[PDB]
Amino acid sequence: SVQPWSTIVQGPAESYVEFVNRLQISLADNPKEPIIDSLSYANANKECQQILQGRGLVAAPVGQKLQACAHWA
Repeated sequence: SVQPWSTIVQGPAESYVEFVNRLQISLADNPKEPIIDSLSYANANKECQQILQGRGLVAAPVGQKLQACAHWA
């Protein structure tokens, strides 16, 4: 019905790094870059999506997204 990584959603209290890590595990187990770069925005929680929208990093590589959300607690 759904691809396995599609259900990897950042928890309300889960850090952005840990969410990205979970997503990287799901993908490694089941081209990774275009999928991590899209889902690391779409599957992120309201709070972290709001950071990426405001800084204009929606389309940025995951590394830059990680750097931007590193201080979200």
